[PDB]
Amino acid sequence: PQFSLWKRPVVTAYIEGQPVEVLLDTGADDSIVAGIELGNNYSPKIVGGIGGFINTKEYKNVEIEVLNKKVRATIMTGDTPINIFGRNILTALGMSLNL
Amino acid sequence: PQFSLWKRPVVTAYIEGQPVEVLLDTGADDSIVAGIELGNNYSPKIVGGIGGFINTKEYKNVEIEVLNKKVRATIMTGDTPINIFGRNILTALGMSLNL
Ligand SMILES: Cc1cccc(C)c1OCC(=O)N[C@@H](Cc1ccccc1)[C@H](O)CN1CC[C@@H](S(=O)(=O)c2ccncc2)C[C@H]1C(=O)NC(C)(C)C
Repeated sequence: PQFSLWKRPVVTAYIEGQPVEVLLDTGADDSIVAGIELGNNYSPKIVGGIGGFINTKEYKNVEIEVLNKKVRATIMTGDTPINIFGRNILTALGMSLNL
Repeated sequence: PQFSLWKRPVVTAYIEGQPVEVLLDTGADDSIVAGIELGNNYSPKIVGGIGGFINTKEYKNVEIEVLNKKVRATIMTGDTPINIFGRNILTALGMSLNL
């Protein structure tokens, strides 16, 4: 798969079996999804971006299926305008930015 | 050029002759740079990120030298922790995400 960047590179991922549309983001170090409930075993974290920080709940070894791949990775949940898959998952999937 | 995403994909660009370190960001729709004076010709824009909103100055037809290409693109200027090259510039360079 190859993504031109004319439109946002957004795909469907399944997090713990629930589908979420996510943005593939080389500018995000980690990943953060909204609207999913992952349970009580998390560590509190903060994440920053343009405009300030948000509180997040960090979850480890989450089961993800994306791009016909299956990984386990850390995901944060939080009030994010769009769901972001940062370089933590992208590296696990084997994606690169090419010119 | 191919960037694995183990490290942040940060490069040196020249904006109207001035060297800046920038992040190549597929999740940013637009581009925002701090610490450079572009000129008087701007419109003030509002820009939304993870934490909240920021006021910026938009510059059109700014000349950029990056990754061996020269482009002219729109660049905003603002209170940004990291200089960002988002999709407008990525598309113009012929960059893609690949799996
Ligand atoms: C999630 C994460 C974990 C650990 C480290 C980082 C850096 C993270 O990412 C946060 C972020 O905001 N990253 C953005 C780049 C960044 C990094 C560091 C500091 C500042 C900015 C992102 O790639 C690009 N994002 C993706 C999220 C969308 S959004 O969901 O928030 C949104 C979209 C439209 N309207 C409102 C909000 C906004 C957009 C961005 O800031 N874009 C501009 C740079 C053009 C402002």
